Amino acid sequence: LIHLDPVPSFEDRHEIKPWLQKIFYPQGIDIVIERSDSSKVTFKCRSACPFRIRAAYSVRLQKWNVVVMNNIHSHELRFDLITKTDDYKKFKENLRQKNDEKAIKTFDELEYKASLNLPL
Amino acid sequence: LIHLDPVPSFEDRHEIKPWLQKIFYPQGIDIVIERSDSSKVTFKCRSVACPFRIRAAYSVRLQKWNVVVMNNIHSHELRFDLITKTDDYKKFKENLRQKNDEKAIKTFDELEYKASLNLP
DNA sequence: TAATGGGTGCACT
DNA sequence: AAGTGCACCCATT
Ligand SMILES: [Zn+2]
Ligand SMILES: [Zn+2]
Ligand SMILES: [Zn+2]
Repeated sequence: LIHLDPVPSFEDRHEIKPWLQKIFYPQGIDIVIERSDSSKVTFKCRSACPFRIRAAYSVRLQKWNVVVMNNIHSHELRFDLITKTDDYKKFKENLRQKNDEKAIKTFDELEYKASLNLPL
Repeated sequence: LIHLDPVPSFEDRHEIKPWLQKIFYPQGIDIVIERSDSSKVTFKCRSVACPFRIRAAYSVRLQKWNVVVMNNIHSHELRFDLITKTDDYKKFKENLRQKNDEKAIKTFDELEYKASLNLP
């Protein structure tokens, strides 16, 4: 159980996924929304994996809490196959639109390394 | 396996549910969409597991929709009175008024009237 | 958005 | 009767 800290001051819950993607895409993890509402978003691996990420707003702390549950995946983590999905390409395009040069560089290198079949 | 006839000339998957509601609501059957795509819609009983299934499929060859009822057996009682208290029925009823479906409105008015009087 | 658990309709894929 | 991503819900404390 991992309590992420610190967490950005999200203005919209829809800022959460892209932020988690930057973190987990490099790990070869491809997160999707299992459930969401105004005050929570729960993530799992894209399709029987027990890996979970629970984001929920805390009134007491006036912030979003993000907790990582159960790191043990029931599958292989392969970043190479991830770069082919549509969610990844949109994530990548989003990075550019937000002019996140640092992240953009990180993923260009990751993609290049992957194209060389180097361990990830 | 029961084929329904006659079937109106639907021009969109989304026109099918409202038609099916007019037919099955009076039978104490509350249909929901299990799944849909541009050429197929699968319906079942709202979850309140029941095997009952309705499948509407578009024949490209015949350029018409065919509707079939499967597993006509239910795992639950069929109560119209309970149905009338749901949000989807109320929305269904308002849709009839929107469409100026005078005859349908009359029909369901009587069904509700009899329902309120505990009349079977 | 009390905190925290889960249900399920349904269109996308 | 495609499987599942996602969000509109509800339940219990
Ligand atoms: Zn939003
Ligand atoms: Zn996983
Ligand atoms: Zn049923």
